[PDB]
Amino acid sequence: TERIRNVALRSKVCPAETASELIKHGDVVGTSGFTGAGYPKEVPKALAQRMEAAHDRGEKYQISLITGASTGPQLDGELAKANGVYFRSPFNTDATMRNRINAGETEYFDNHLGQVAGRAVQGNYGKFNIALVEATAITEDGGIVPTSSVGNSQTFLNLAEKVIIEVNEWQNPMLEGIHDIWDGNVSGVPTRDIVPIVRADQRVGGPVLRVNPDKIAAIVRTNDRDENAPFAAPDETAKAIAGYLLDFFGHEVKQNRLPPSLLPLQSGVGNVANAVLEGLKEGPFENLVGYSEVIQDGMLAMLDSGRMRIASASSFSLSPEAAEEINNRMDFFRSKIILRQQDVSNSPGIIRRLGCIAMNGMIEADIYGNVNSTRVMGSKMMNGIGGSGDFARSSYLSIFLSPSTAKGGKISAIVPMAAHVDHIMQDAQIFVTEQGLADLRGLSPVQRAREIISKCAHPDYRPMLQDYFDRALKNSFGKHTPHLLTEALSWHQRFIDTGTMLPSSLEHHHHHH
Amino acid sequence: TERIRNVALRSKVCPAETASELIKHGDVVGTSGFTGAGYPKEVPKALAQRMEAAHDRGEKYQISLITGASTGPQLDGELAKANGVYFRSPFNTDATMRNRINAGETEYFDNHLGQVAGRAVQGNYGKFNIALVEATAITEDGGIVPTSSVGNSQTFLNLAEKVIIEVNEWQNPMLEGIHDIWDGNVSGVPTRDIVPIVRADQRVGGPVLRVNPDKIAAIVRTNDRDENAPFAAPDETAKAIAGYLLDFFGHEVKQNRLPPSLLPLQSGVGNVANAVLEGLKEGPFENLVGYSEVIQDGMLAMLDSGRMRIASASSFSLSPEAAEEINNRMDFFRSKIILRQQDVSNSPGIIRRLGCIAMNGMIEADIYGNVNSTRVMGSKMMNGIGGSGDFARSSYLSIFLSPSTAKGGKISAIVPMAAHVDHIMQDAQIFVTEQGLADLRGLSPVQRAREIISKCAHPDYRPMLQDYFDRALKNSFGKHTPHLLTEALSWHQRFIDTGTMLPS
Ligand SMILES: *SCCNC(=O)CCNC(=O)[C@H](O)C(C)(C)COP(=O)(O)OP(=O)(O)OC[C@H]1O[C@@H](n2cnc3c(N)ncnc32)[C@H](O)[C@@H]1OP(=O)(O)O
Ligand SMILES: CC(C)(COP(=O)(O)OP(=O)(O)OC[C@H]1O[C@@H](n2cnc3c(N)ncnc32)[C@H](O)[C@@H]1OP(=O)(O)O)[C@@H](O)C(=O)NCCC(=O)NCCS
Ligand SMILES: [Cl-]
Ligand SMILES: [Cl-]
Ligand SMILES: [Cl-]
Ligand SMILES: [Cl-]
Repeated sequence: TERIRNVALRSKVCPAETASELIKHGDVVGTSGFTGAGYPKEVPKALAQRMEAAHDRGEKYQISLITGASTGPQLDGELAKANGVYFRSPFNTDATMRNRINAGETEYFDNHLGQVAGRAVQGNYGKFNIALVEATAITEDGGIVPTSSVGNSQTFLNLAEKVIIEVNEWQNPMLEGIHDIWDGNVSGVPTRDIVPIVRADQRVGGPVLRVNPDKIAAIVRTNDRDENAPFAAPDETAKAIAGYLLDFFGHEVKQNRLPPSLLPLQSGVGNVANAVLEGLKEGPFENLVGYSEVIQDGMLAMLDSGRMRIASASSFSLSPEAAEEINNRMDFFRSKIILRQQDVSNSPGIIRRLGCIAMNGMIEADIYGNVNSTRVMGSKMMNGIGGSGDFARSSYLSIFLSPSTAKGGKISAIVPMAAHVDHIMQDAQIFVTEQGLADLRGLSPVQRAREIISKCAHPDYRPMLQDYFDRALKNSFGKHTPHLLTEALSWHQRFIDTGTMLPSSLEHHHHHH
Repeated sequence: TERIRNVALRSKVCPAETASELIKHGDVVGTSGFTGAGYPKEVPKALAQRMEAAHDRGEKYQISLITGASTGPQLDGELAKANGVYFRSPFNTDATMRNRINAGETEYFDNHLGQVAGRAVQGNYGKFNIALVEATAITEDGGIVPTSSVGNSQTFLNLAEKVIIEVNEWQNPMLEGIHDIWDGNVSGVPTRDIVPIVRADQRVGGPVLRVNPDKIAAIVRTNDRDENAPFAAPDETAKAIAGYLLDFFGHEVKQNRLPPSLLPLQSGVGNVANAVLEGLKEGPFENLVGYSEVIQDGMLAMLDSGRMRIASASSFSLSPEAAEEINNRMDFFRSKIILRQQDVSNSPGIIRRLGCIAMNGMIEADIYGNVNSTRVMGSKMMNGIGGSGDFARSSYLSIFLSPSTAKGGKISAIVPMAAHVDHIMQDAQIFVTEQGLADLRGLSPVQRAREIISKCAHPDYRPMLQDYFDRALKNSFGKHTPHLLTEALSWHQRFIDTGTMLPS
């Protein structure tokens, strides 16, 4: 079946290489793409080759790359390999791009995901020269049907001088209808519109991205896969974390602080999130709802079982097996899933109104429960803040979950002071590790420390943490949030110097005595 | 005229001492009070005296005190003196209470102001035993007319098992009508209601707090004053800051990035705010609108002159001169001011919708533009985060303003690393000091550092900051946000050790 149903636009079809020539050195390029889903693939590959060829001749060729969130090897990977990106925002997971960022070869700012569209419209990234968007189909009236994510695509189409569409036949035609794109003012010039979502299953718009066809400079027919990461099977650490969390939810329900259907759930991807979703599938709940950034494998499983009634997201984040499952049953799943613009999925007004429960990962937390989501040792970017701030701050309950240690036990995920802060104490109420769960509601910082140290810290690090806290309480400049500035960041420096946060018995350490 | 207009409720009038006896050891007490305005006065004094007596007899007697925001000497002050508060939230400016907090004698958590009502309803502070609320009047239908703030009073009235009202004859009867109390679900059980505010001048509710009269256990007739703001004027540092900001607004308008009337303005309180508002009073931006937390002197002057058309807030914080001014022309000013529940004034959904410009003070920022609003050296509480996070993160533009130094030059307000973070880089776009203005929009952290160091840092500290940054770029673990962990907090330690951040 023909994917370009508007006949006039068929005249704009051309090869990926030709389309890539529209993108010039210095251009700001906005693309589709979120959690490895729905990013353009063939044009970036062609662009990267041409970039490398230019560089080899001493000719500069780089772009500014603004996305929904993370992309995949064909986009972030190829362009990073080519050293073709001078500025990148708002979120990346590609390892080559991460290296460019951490070497200072690519300038990076990880904006809150729900704010990116608004900042783009404000002009913070400059003038958009190109929007490069993957599509399932183009409708009779020239509507652009997105693929496996919506992201910021509508905003980029609005802002960009020229538009390139990749029509990807790998993407199931029955994605058409799964998206909800609003023409309302969510991220435009104030005063903005009320975004009138009052339930997670509510549609407010239509199935297509809208763009003036006169801005469409090229359409490329493609056939290539998303980046469907291998399923991260829960290990025992993940299962323990999920057990503590599920026990907590059960207790909240028994105390009438949550309904048996909980509240709309936001979760992440990977080991721990997978364990939580498996637990939710089998737990004493019913009629669950997702209002999140992503649809993951375990969410499909609950939609299938009926445990989850609907799932709202901006994107899919599926394994190859789950992608095949939904591909084979898209008629069923399309009725259970709504994919929204990320400025709507991550709208603080909506998140608060629905009372979402936010469940997010972390690099580390300090004893006072300030959270680092991004910068190892304070300086080395991992992925980016993503929507963790959108959700943590706006949520009814903000929960952070992590193994109590990292790097095979050589790093403590609970530290005297976080080396970088993404989520302040006020934005984190519950911490869960494989050691236990800290409920910090209504606690002062010193009370938070008592709970975090006792419930969440690993036995290998708890005495060290207690020692820091005890001496800080005796010596700190103020006693409201006790610190010893002489050693607050010393465990991080110890890791940098020695490869472990565990102290040597060849020197004096206060907790050894 | 009679302030208790409901005849039946007059039978509940009793002394402050007797009313204080309703409050028991361990109780959670929610009170009126925000920016030194509208907090209960006489019952807390009577309670404090009884607490001291009890402690002397060997009886425990402490409460959890949850407010709108800051109160005054009769409440935070007297209770702190009596060692009568085991937990305090969300915002304090009293020196005695600050000392209890910094000694570890009172537990404190400074929640985001717009979230306090919702957390109270969720149960985070425990069951509310008592709501203690100051009133201008009680209407014939039993409505409680708030005084100089709204704060969290409606939520506390809803939650509390027993209610005590202080009817304060010191408060101007013409305050009646200025408040806008919404009937809907802003901070209750999800799913919450949409608040239909789409303009800052929009009233969506009524003039009174509502409470079941059967929950009123005591009414106390009082006569005592709120706290006033200082009359003190903007010095040259503050005026320079205001000048840079006003020039920036002018350029934004010229580039069509702001309307000629700007956008709804949120302003913190202090010297810098006064200068900014004083600057705006004679500025080129007409038909201004305030959507803020507090009505300060500067706003009154603008409402007076007509440069500002309307101002929304939850509270007043006025100098005695400005208080005299408004109390003489209340009918005029009442038509230009709307006092809202703080969960509405500080609602991120509303703030973002309106596109507020947030202007807030700070203790310090680091070279990457993370901001500390609260904890000196990382550990010693000043006031609290207040609504600075509510507004900074939700705003159309988030602006932080500070002198480039503190303590007579012995502290740099720009440091290698903030000793505590309240506002992450993403939540701060513009920094202004008396040295200049740093526009950080669209910049990576290393690009932010170049702007902050070169535009905002004091000349005494700029080379030291540049030296730190340059060596960090060479030697840092990663180069995305370069740091030297061995010296990141060393300027703070240097201040602790020597009394100055400047080396010998
Ligand atoms: S309604 C939404 C906004 N709410 C808030 O922003 C709440 C938190 N903000 C505040 O409490 C103030 O804005 C702070 C950050 C304290 C700044 O207040 P000012 O604008 O009035 O600035 P001042 O220069 O007058 O400083 C006031 C006191 O703070 C001390 N101080 C400032 N900076 C430092 C540093 N870097 N180090 C140590 N102390 C610092 C000043 O000394 C001053 O203290 P005093 O003892 O009262 O003189
Ligand atoms: C913080 C975050 C990196 C944790 O990832 P995770 O998958 O949950 O858990 P992991 O334990 O596998 O950690 C991932 C990486 O961070 C590293 N890491 C985690 N904690 C660390 C620590 N305390 N110190 C050093 N490295 C750490 C791990 O080693 C791992 O690195 P690797 O890929 O080289 O092996 C991740 O949640 C994230 O990027 N968050 C930001 C975006 C976000 O939260 N969006 C919200 C909605 S999903
Ligand atoms: Cl809204
Ligand atoms: Cl809390
Ligand atoms: Cl709303
Ligand atoms: Cl930005």
